[PDB]
Amino acid sequence: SGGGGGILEKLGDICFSLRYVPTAGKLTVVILEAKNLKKMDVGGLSDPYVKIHLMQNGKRLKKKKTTIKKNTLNPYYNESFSFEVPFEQIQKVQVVVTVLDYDKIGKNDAIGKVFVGYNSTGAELRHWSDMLANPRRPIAQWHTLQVEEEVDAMLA
Ligand SMILES: [Sr+2]
Repeated sequence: SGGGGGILEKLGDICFSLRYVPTAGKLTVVILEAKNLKKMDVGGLSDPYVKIHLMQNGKRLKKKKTTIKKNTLNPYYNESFSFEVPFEQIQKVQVVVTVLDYDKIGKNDAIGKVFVGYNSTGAELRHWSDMLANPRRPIAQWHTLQVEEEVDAMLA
């Protein structure tokens, strides 16, 4: 019950898998695809890529990113990333997933973002809980993207 703050924001959706292996402390995130992304380019679509940050207590611990897809609002990635999070630490971290529009000049604008893990809610909490309940199993789920202003206020 709960969450859902991004639902009416019309930014798009992202699908990713989560897998956690407690003995090894291995957390794997596979960025699968995004859909219905907000159009960001004047007279165009978007050039989306995805950033994945591991966070704790407002601190960005590790940063990864996908390749850039050109001229699409429905990119497919299928790109895997892993983090080392020991089992005594896994309930205390966040994984933050941001979709951005690439441009060769200027700060790239976020389309929207979500996070799973500590302090997550709604479908975000559900995905994380499903990961934890099923050691070694990859669990794929869709998430609604939310405006950066709101998500960052929750992360800070
Ligand atoms: Sr662009």
